[PDB]
Amino acid sequence: HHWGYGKHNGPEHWHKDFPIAKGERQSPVDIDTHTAKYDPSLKPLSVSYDQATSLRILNNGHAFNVEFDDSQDKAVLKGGPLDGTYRLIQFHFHWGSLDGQGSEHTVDKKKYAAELHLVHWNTKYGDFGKAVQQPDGLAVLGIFLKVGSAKPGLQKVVDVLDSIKTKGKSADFTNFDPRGLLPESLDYWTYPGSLTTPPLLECVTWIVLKEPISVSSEQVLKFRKLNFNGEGEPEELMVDNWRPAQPLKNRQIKASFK
Ligand SMILES: COc1ccc(C[C@H]2SC(=O)NC2=O)c(OC)c1
Ligand SMILES: [Zn+2]
Repeated sequence: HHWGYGKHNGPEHWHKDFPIAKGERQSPVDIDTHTAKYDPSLKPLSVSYDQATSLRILNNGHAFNVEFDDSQDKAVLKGGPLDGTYRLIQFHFHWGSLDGQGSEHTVDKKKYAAELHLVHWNTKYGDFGKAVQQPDGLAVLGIFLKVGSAKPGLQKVVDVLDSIKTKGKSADFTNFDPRGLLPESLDYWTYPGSLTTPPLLECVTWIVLKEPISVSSEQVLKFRKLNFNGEGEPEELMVDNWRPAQPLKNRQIKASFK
C-alpha cells in the first residue's frame, strides 16, 4: 500500500485499497455544536497518566509517533463514554501547511492548525492488534491546537524533530509527560468512529476535547520541517497530513457539558 496525502495517493484515493473508507462510521467528522446534545448519562472522564512511560519517537512517513510502554496499565483512559480500561500506546499529530488548516475534526466547519491524537486500546482484548478488530477496541482522545502562545510541555517534542526528519528515523524519547499536552478543561464531544488513516477500521470511540491548546508559530513551523520522504530521497515536506471530514450518517455526537 502506497497511501499518503498527495494529489495522487491522498484521501480521495484511499477507498480503492480500503473500501471501508466509504463506510458507516468513518472519521473525522464535523462537530456541529448546535446539533450535539448534552448527555447527562456520561460518567466523569478519567485521564490517569501519572505512571506513563514514553519510549521512543518515530517518523513513519505519515506523522511522528511518540510511543509508550503499554505492557501494563501505566497510562490509561477511563470513564466518560468508556466501559473499562483503555491503555495509552502512542500519540501523534496532524497539521497543516498554513495555520488555518491541519485538524481532522472541525467545529462548526472551523479547521484548527493541528490536532493531537492520544491513542488507547481496550485492555479486555489483550493486545492492540486484537483491539482494532472490535467496535469498541480503541479510544482516541483528540485535542485541537491553535497558534498563539507557546506550549511549554510541547517543546521537548519540537526539539527532537531535527533528529527524525525523514521516514523511518526514530530516537529515544524517555520520560516525556503527556499531561503537559492537555488543556485545562476536559469538556468533550464523543461519537463512534474510525481510524483516520488506512486501514480506516471502524473501531474507535472518539473523545474530542472542546478546549484547544495554544502552541507558538515557531513550534508548529518546526512540525512543518519534517519530511514524508526517506533519507536521500527528494524532499517532500510533511504538511497537510489530515483527512477531511467524512459523512456523519446515522450517528449522534454527544456533549459532556451543558
Ligand atoms: C492499525 O491500527 C492503527 C491505529 C491507529 C493508527 C493511527 C491513525 S488513527 C488516528 O486517529 N489517527 C491516525 O493517524 C493507525 O495508523 C496506521 C493504525
Ligand atoms: Zn491521528
